[PDB]
Amino acid sequence: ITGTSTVGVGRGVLGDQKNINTTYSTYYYLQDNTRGNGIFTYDAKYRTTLPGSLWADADNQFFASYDAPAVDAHYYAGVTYDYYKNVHNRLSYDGNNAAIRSSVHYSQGYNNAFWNGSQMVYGDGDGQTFIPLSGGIDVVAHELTHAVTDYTAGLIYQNESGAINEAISDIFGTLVEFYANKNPDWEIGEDVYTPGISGDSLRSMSDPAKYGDPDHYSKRYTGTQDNGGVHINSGIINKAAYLISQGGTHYGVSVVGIGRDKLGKIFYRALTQYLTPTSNFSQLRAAAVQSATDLYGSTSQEVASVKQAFDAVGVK
Ligand SMILES: O[C@@H]1[C@@H](O)[C@H](O)OC[C@H]1O
Ligand SMILES: O[C@@H]1[C@@H](O)[C@H](O)OC[C@H]1O
Ligand SMILES: O[C@@H]1[C@@H](O)[C@H](O)OC[C@H]1O
Ligand SMILES: O[C@@H]1[C@@H](O)[C@H](O)OC[C@H]1O
Ligand SMILES: O[C@@H]1[C@@H](O)[C@H](O)OC[C@H]1O
Ligand SMILES: O[C@@H]1[C@@H](O)[C@H](O)OC[C@H]1O
Ligand SMILES: O[C@@H]1[C@@H](O)[C@H](O)OC[C@H]1O
Ligand SMILES: O[C@@H]1[C@@H](O)[C@H](O)OC[C@H]1O
Ligand SMILES: [Ca+2]
Ligand SMILES: [Ca+2]
Ligand SMILES: [Ca+2]
Ligand SMILES: [Zn+2]
Ligand SMILES: [Zn+2]
Ligand SMILES: [Zn+2]
Ligand SMILES: [Zn+2]
Repeated sequence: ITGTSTVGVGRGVLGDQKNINTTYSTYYYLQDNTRGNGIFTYDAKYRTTLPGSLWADADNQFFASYDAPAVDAHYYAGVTYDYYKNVHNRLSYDGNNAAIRSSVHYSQGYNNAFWNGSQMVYGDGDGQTFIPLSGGIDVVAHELTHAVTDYTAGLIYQNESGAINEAISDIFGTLVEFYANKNPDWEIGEDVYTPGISGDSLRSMSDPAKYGDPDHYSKRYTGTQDNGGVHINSGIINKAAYLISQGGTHYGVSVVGIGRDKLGKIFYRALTQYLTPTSNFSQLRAAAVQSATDLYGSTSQEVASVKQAFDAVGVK
């Protein structure tokens, strides 16, 4: 809509206050004109028609329970935009400042959130398995990173390529969570998963085995469920990424940690320059090594640590 750029205030799913960029024309709309071609957040009104109505509010105050998923979808889309622009010089998910559109209150009791090829879609959860999923910045950034992948390498969504696709989204979801630096960790979805249970998450990058996911290539899932285990086998790559950043000794292999920023630069360059739709784990290792070589030199600690981490998870 056409209007004046304003700044509202509200509370997110977890009860935290934040400012949101809005547009004023009779109503205040969740339309952020400060980022690219805009960030737009919509009310799906418990239906499955998309996108729904551009979110309209009478007073630019967003403290109602019903407002909270929209506040967070809108704000965390902005954080994700800021991460990719400030850290990687990437303008929105397509690198050409595409508008970021999000719909909340999608369906009823819907325990999922997804990038659908042109927008984000957030269920409210059933209140037991999940609370509204836009409350998780790593979920928001994980899903927006699928769009980044779609517009670059084009990794399919099955078998090893699909597990890489998933891991890339977990890696940058986590790096966005650290970039926002409110309550970061190496877990996925902890803020919105199982409100009755503290200390759990959907999966752990630091210790995938905590939830039964593999932390070594020899433990990879080879069945047909989950498109060949894309959310399971991602643990092998997630563990490698965790090791590259934080270091550690894993199955007897010592990894010197190089920190989060270099992890992100290495994997971002691998994704955008070297991966292809059918890249497998071994080809991801090669891409990460070449990326670290480009950025830091063949004799660098960064290259050596990439090799150590992939050795530690059994990917040659
Ligand atoms: O409403 C306006 C928006 O549509 C435009 O894109 O940039 C400025 C805004 O105030
Ligand atoms: O506690 C939260 C509240 O602060 C917000 O206003 O609406 C959603 C709730 O989860
Ligand atoms: O924590 C990371 C920070 O150290 C780096 O500068 O950019 C990415 C962030 O996630
Ligand atoms: O998961 C924890 C991780 O976040 C931290 O980096 O090191 C200790 C781990 O237990
Ligand atoms: O020890 C873990 C176990 O607690 C869990 O039930 O399944 C995976 C294992 O890694
Ligand atoms: O063969 C692998 C071994 O090299 C490593 O130490 O731990 C897992 C095994 O599968
Ligand atoms: O069965 C597949 C296996 O061969 C591969 O290594 O990892 C993904 C699985 O789907
Ligand atoms: O196969 C790819 C190779 O061509 C390149 O050099 O680095 C990435 C690899 O995965
Ligand atoms: Ca209001
Ligand atoms: Ca997390
Ligand atoms: Ca929980
Ligand atoms: Zn998803
Ligand atoms: Zn995913
Ligand atoms: Zn967290
Ligand atoms: Zn998924």
